[PDB]
Amino acid sequence: KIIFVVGGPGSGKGTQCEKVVAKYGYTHLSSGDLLRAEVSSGSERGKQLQAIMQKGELVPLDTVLDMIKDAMIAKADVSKGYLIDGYPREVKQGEEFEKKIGKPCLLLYVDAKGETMVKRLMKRGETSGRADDNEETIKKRLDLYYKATEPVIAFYEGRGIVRKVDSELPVDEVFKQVSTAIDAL
Ligand SMILES: Nc1ncnc2c1ncn2[C@@H]1O[C@H](COP(=O)(O)OP(=O)(O)OP(=O)(O)OP(=O)(O)OP(=O)(O)OC[C@H]2O[C@@H](n3cnc4c(N)ncnc43)[C@H](O)[C@@H]2O)[C@@H](O)[C@H]1O
Repeated sequence: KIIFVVGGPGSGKGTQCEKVVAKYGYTHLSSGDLLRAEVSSGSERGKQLQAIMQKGELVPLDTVLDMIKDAMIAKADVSKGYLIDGYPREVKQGEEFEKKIGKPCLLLYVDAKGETMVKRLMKRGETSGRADDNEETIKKRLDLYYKATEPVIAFYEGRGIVRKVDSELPVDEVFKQVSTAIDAL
């Protein structure tokens, strides 16, 4: 079972995914976490990825998809399903995933307003300092989300597997909608 979780920067994808892990026991893989682990290793690749992420741009498909596949294989013997958080972010990412790994059975669209996202991320940046959570980068991330990631939602509407959750609600209320969608599989 492969669930794609897609939504804008600060929409709440990670938060929902962690609640899914606690209740359903799925494996949460986050493209952003995997990339940041590479940056942390101090590799030369990590330095290149750090520069791209600091600017709010997309890392190349080849690198991100390798790391997702790497992480899925590492968990394959224990997982009863996967939550793929933050991948895909463009239609070609979904297609290559389906070529190289498998088809998703559900896409959870974590839908938040643009203003709400800016506020959440500005607050998180003030708190925890994540280097891409500054105002300029937030704006680029959000603009790129509108442009590149929204057509992913359409693709999977065509496929018939998108379920939208209202991420303007409180966290637990969103999670009731998430749980409905997952229970109905
Ligand atoms: N597939 C890909 N291809 C190419 N490049 C890629 C890639 N994936 C990653 N990258 C690169 O890596 C970078 C980082 O990607 P990534 O780490 O994916 O960051 P992102 O998508 O910008 O999303 P965040 O994780 O910032 O937000 P989130 O939606 O999970 O929200 P959270 O739950 O944390 O919550 C946000 C805040 O709001 C709070 N909150 C959450 N829900 C609610 C709620 N309902 N009410 C109130 N507060 C809430 C949370 O507590 C938190 O403080 C990308 O910009 C790109 O450069």
